[PDB]
This record gives sequence, structure tokens and C-alpha cells, in this order.
Amino acid sequence: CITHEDYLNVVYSSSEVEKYLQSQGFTEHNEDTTSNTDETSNQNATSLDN
Amino acid sequence: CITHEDYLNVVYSSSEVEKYLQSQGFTEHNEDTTSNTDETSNQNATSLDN
Repeated sequence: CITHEDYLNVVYSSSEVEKYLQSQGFTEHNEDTTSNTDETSNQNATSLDN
Repeated sequence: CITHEDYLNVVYSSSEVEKYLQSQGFTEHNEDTTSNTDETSNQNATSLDN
């Protein structure tokens, strides 16, 4: 009654086992408001002398 | 009455357990104001000699 039960499958040719679990959560939000204002004017001084 | 209770599930084949919790908060703001000014002019000296 001791736990030195290494009578089968002695793998100590080092055998480094890894694990790498990885989760990720991500939300996002935007609010993009523009507002234009624009006005024009001109003048059209024309002439013709037939 | 000592706490050397290692009679069951002796996992000291090293068994490194990790955790990595990670939160993140992020706001942002913008204010983008433009303002155009522009004016034109021309002249139209034309002629025809039929």
C-alpha cells in the first residue's frame, strides 16, 4: 500500500505534454453622424452685339 | 491532526495549471468640422465675322 505503481508504460523519455486552451470575446459599437451645410451664388453678365 | 493528506490523486508529474482572465474597456470620440470658401470669375470675349 504505496503508490509506486510504475510497472507498466514507463515513459520517462521526457515526453512533455502541453495543452493550450484559449477563448476570446469581443463586441464593438459605432455612431458616425455628419451634417453638411452649403450654399452657392453666381452672376451672369452676358452680351452680344450682332 | 496535520494536513499531509496526500493519500489520493497524487499528481506531481508537475501538472502546471494556468489561468489568464482579461477584460478591456474602451471608448472614443471625434469632432471633425470643415468649412470651405470659394469664388470664381471669368470673361468671354467672343467674335465671329461671317
